[PDB]
Amino acid sequence: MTKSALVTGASRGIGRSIALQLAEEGYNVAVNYAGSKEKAEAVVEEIKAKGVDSFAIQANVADADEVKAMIKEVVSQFGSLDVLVNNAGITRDNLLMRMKEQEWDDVIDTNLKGVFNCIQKATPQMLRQRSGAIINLSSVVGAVGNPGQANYVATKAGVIGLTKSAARELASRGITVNAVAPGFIVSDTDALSDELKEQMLTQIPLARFGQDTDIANTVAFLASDKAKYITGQTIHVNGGMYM
Amino acid sequence: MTKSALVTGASRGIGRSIALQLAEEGYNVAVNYAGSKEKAEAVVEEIKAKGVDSFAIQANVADADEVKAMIKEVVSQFGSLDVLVNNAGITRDNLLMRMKEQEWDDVIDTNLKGVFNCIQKATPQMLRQRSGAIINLSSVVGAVGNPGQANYVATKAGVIGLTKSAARELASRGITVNAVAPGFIVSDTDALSDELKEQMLTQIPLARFGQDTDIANTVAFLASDKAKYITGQTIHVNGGMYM
Amino acid sequence: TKSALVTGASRGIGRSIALQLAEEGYNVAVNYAGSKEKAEAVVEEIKAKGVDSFAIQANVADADEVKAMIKEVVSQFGSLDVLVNNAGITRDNLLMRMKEQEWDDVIDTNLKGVFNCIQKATPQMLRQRSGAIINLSSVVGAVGNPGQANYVATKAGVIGLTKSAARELASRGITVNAVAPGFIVSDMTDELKEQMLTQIPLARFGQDTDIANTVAFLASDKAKYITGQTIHVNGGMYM
Amino acid sequence: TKSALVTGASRGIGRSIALQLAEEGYNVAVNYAGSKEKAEAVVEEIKAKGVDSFAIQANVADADEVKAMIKEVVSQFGSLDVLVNNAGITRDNLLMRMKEQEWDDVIDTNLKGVFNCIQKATPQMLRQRSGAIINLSSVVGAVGNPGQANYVATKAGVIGLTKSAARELASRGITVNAVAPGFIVSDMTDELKEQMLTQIPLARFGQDTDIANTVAFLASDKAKYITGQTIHVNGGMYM
Ligand SMILES: NC(=O)C1=CN([C@@H]2O[C@H](COP(=O)(O)OP(=O)(O)OC[C@H]3O[C@@H](n4cnc5c(N)ncnc54)[C@H](OP(=O)(O)O)[C@@H]3O)[C@@H](O)[C@H]2O)C=CC1
Ligand SMILES: NC(=O)C1=CN([C@@H]2O[C@H](COP(=O)(O)OP(=O)(O)OC[C@H]3O[C@@H](n4cnc5c(N)ncnc54)[C@H](OP(=O)(O)O)[C@@H]3O)[C@@H](O)[C@H]2O)C=CC1
Ligand SMILES: NC(=O)C1=CN([C@@H]2O[C@H](COP(=O)(O)OP(=O)(O)OC[C@H]3O[C@@H](n4cnc5c(N)ncnc54)[C@H](OP(=O)(O)O)[C@@H]3O)[C@@H](O)[C@H]2O)C=CC1
Ligand SMILES: NC(=O)C1=CN([C@@H]2O[C@H](COP(=O)(O)OP(=O)(O)OC[C@H]3O[C@@H](n4cnc5c(N)ncnc54)[C@H](OP(=O)(O)O)[C@@H]3O)[C@@H](O)[C@H]2O)C=CC1
Repeated sequence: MTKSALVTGASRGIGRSIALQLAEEGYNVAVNYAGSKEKAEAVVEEIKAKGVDSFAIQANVADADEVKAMIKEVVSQFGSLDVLVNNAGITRDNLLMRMKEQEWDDVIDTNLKGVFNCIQKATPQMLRQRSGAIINLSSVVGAVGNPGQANYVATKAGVIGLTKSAARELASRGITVNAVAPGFIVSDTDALSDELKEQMLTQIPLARFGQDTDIANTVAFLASDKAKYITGQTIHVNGGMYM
Repeated sequence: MTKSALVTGASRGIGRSIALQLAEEGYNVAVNYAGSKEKAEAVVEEIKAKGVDSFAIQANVADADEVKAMIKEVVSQFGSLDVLVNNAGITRDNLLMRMKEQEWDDVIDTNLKGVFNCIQKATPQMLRQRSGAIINLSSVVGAVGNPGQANYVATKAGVIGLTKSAARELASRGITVNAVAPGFIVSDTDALSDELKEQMLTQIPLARFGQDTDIANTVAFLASDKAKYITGQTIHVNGGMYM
Repeated sequence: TKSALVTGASRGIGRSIALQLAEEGYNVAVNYAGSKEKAEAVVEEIKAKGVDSFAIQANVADADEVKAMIKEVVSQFGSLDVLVNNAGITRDNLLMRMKEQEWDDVIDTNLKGVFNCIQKATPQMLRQRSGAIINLSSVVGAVGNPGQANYVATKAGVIGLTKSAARELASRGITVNAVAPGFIVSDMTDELKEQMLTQIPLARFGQDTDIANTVAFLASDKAKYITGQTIHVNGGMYM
Repeated sequence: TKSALVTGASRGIGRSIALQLAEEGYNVAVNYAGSKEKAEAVVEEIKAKGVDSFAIQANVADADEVKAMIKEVVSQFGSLDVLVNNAGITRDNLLMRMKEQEWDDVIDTNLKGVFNCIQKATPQMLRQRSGAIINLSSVVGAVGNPGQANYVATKAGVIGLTKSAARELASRGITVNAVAPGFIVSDMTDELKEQMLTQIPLARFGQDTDIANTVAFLASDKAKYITGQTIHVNGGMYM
C-alpha cells in the first residue's frame, strides 16, 4: 500500500523522536535497538497509536549479518524499505593521550562501520524499488572538531563522506543519501548546571538549545517527496553555532 | 490573523513558483516586480485562487528608498512581514577580459546590494514582531565558481556571507536567515540542444534537471515553524552536482 | 627579473607582504590611496633589500586609475608576475544603522577593487603565460560577523571571484588563490579583546608576517598546482 | 638537529615527502609495511643529502608496533619534530560488492593508523613543546567518490581527526594540518583517464613533489599560525 521506514537506535532520544515523526507523516516504522527491548517496544506502541504499523527489531549495527537479518525482516513484514535513518551512535570520550584502544575501536565500529553496514545491506532492496531516501545522523563536531572526542569526530566527519559517496553511487537509480548535523540538543543538558548551560548558550546565536523534534523535522523533510532533488548534503540544525 | 510574505522577483520563474508555494501553505503573498507588471498581476490572481490575499508591488531592489516604500506598503496592507524571500537577480555574462564596467556594477547592484537592501529594510518590522524568516536565493556557482560569470559568482558567494552575518545579528531576536542554492533547474534549458543538455546532465548524479517546485519546497520548509532552529545555512538543491 | 604589485602596501598587512616578496627577490610596486609619505617609506625599506621598487597612487575602485597603474608597473619592471589584492577598508555598523555610503564604499574598494586589478592585470599575465594572483579575504568571509554585513559580503564575494578567475585563467599558467587571516595584530584597536583570544586555540593573535609567509608561498614555484583555494591563517579559530 | 618521521615512505608520495624534508635539513625516519628493500633505497637517497636516516618497519594499524617505532625514532634522533601520516591503501568496490575485509582493512590503515601515530607521537611533541603533524587526506574526502565508500570514509575521517587533534594540542605549540592531493601521477594505472584530466582546470596531473612542497611548507616555521586546515592541492578540480 503506503510507505515504510527503518530507524536505527530509535528506543530513546532523537531516534525515538524521528521515528514518531515518520509515523505522523504516515510511514510504517521499524524500531531498531541494541539492548533496550522494553523502551523500543514502548515506542513501537506509541507509533501504533498514530494509526500506522510498527515493530521492534533488535540488532547491533556494527555486525554485518545481524544487519542483513534486520533488513530482510523489515522487507518481509513491510513489503519495502522506503526510508533508512542511521541514527544509532555512541560516544567514548577522552583526550587523545588518555584514549584506550577499545574506546577508539568501539566508536568506529558503531558510528562509522554501522552506517556503512546499514547503507550496504539496505541497497539491494532500494535499487529494486528504484526509489528511496537514506538519512544519516552526524553532528556539529563532525564539521568543527572538538577536543576530547577525536574518535567520535572522526566517525561524524567520516559519516559525512560516506553520505557523499553513497549519494554518488545510488543517485542514478532513484535513491537520495543525506546527512543531518545537530548542534546542542536538549537530552541528558537536564542536569547540567547554570554556569555550564550559559557557557554553552553563548555559542548559539539563537540563544537556546535545540529540541528532538527540530532534528525529526529535518529528517522527515529529507525523506519526503518534497526533497527528492536533494542529495549528498548535510543539513546543520544548530541554531547558528556553525555556519 | 494568519501569516504573510514578500517575494522579490516573483513575476516569473523560481520566484513565481516560490510565491505560489507560500500561498499553498497559507501565506498572504506580496509579488514584487521590476517591470513586468502584467505577469506579476497574473501571479497575484493565481495566488488569490488559492484562497489567500495578494497584491503586486513594483520596486527596483537596488534602490534603498523604493525598497523602504515597499516594506512599508506590505506592512500597511498585511499587518506584518513574516517571510522575506530575496529571489530577484540578473546575470550579465562575460569572461573577465570582456566584462564591461556596467556588467559588473549592475549585477552587484541587483544581486548583492539588493539583498542587503531588502534585509535591512525588512528588519525594523521583524525585530518588532520578535519573529521571522528570511530566505536568500544563491546558486551552485556561488560555491564552485564558474568561468564567464565572475560578477554573478561574486554576488552569489557574497549573498551567502550576507546570510551568515544577518543570521548572526538577528538570531537572538527570533529571526532566522538562510540561503538556498539551486544547481541546474529547467527554465529557458527548453531550447537547448541534446548535445548540451547531455553535457549538463553528466554533471548531475541524479541524471535529471531540477524543477521550480524543488526550490519552492525548500524555501517554504525554511520559512516554516518546522525549521526555526536552522540558521545561517545554505541548502543546495542540485541533485548532487555539488556536495 | 620577477615582479610583484601589492595593493594597499603602505602599512599593515600589505606592507608586510611587500617586504616578504622583496625578501625573496621580487621587484615590488607599492600601491596606496592617500598615504604617500608612508608608502615611500615602505619603498625605501624594500630598496634596501637589493630589489627595485616605486610608489604608485591609484584608487583600486577606479578602473582607469587601475589600468594606468598596471601599465606603469609593466613600464618600470618589464613584467607582472605577482598581483596581491590587499587593499581593504571597513565601515562597521549594525544592520539597523548601516548607511548607504557605508555599504557602497566598502563594496567598491573591497570587491570592485579586486575585480578591477585582476581584470587589468590579466593581459600581461596571459602574454607571459604565467602568473600568481593572491586575494586577501578574512575569516569573517566564511563564518559571518555581526556589525559587518558590508565587509563580510565583500570578503565572501572575493572568494567567489577567486574561484571564477582561477577557472578562467588556469589553462594559460596562472594561479588565483586567496588568504583569509584571522585575528591579526595590525590595527591595535587595551579593551575586552581577550574574548577574541579565547576563540583562538593557538592562544595568541597572529602576526603580519604570518600572512606574508602564506602569500609568498602561494606566489612561488612551490604552489603552482594550487589554485582556486582559500588558505585560512587563523590559529585554529576556524577549521 | 630537526627530525621527521614519514609513514609509508618507501614509494610514491611518502617517498617524495621524505626527500623534501631531507632537502630542507630534517633527519628522516623511513617507515614501511613490507617494502624493506625499496625503503632502504629511499634511506640511501636521503643519506646522500647530508642528513641522517634509517628504515623502520611497523604496521601503522598496530598500536604496539607504532609505539616501538616512535621510541626508536626518539632513540636515534633525540626528538620528533615532524610526523607525516602518509601510509594509505585502497580497496575499491561498488557498495553492492564491497567485502567486509575490504572495509575493515582500509579503516584500519587509513584511519586507525593516523590515530595511532598521532597518539604515540604526542608525548614527545608535548615534551618539546613544538611539533608539526601533517595528515594525507584526498580530494575524494571532500567530494565523495563511487567505488570508494571505505576510502572516502577514512579520508573525510582523517580531516575530522586533524581538527580535533589541532584543537587538543594547539596550546602547547603543536600544529595539526592535512593535505588533500587531487589526481597525482604516482600509481600509473593508458586508459580513459583523460576524462579525469578534463576535471582539472590546470589541465595536467599534479606531481609527487607538488604535495611534498605543501607538506614541507606546513612543517616549517613559516606556517606556525596555520592549524586544523586541509590544504587542497589539485589544480583547481575542487575549490
Ligand atoms: N544528543 C545530542 O545533543 C547530539 C546527538 N548527535 C548524534 O545523533 C544521534 C542520536 O543521538 P542521541 O539521541 O543523543 O543518542 P542516545 O544515546 O540517546 O541513543 C543511543 C541509541 O543508539 C543505539 N545503539 C547504540 N549502539 C548500537 C549498536 N551497536 N547497534 C544498534 N543500536 C545501537 C541505542 O540502542 P539501545 O537503547 O538498545 O542502547 C540507542 O537507541 C547519534 O548518532 C549522536 O551521535 C549529534 C549531535 C548532538
Ligand atoms: N534558473 C536557474 O537555473 C538558477 C537560478 N538561480 C538564481 O535564483 C534566482 C531566480 O532565478 P530565475 O528564476 O532564473 O530568474 P528570472 O530571470 O526568471 O527572473 C528575474 C526576476 O528578477 C526580478 N528583478 C530583476 N532585477 C530586479 C530589480 N532590480 N528589482 C526588482 N526585481 C528585479 C525580475 O522582475 P521583472 O519580471 O519585473 O523583470 C524577475 O521577476 C536568481 O537569484 C538566480 O540568480 C540560481 C541557480 C540556477
Ligand atoms: N587585520 C585583520 O585582523 C584582518 C584583515 N583582513 C584583510 O587584510 C587586508 C589588509 O588589511 P590591513 O592591512 O589590516 O588594513 P589597513 O587598514 O592597515 O590598510 C588598508 C590599506 O588599503 C589601502 N586602501 C584603502 N582603500 C584603497 C583604495 N580605494 N585604493 C587603493 N588602496 C586603498 C590603504 O592605503 P592608504 O594608506 O593610502 O589609505 C592601506 O594601505 C584587507 O583586505 C583586510 O580587510 C582580513 C582579515 C583580518
Ligand atoms: N595517488 C593519488 O592520486 C592520491 C593519494 N592520496 C593519499 O596519499 C597518500 C600516499 O598515497 P600513495 O603514495 O599514492 O600510495 P602508495 O600506494 O604509493 O603507497 C602506500 C604506502 O603506504 C605504506 N603502507 C600501506 N599500509 C601500511 C601499513 N599498514 N603500515 C605502514 N605502512 C603502510 C606502503 O608501504 P609498503 O610499500 O611497505 O607496503 C606504501 O609506502 C595516501 O594516504 C593516499 O591515500 C590522496 C589523494 C590522491
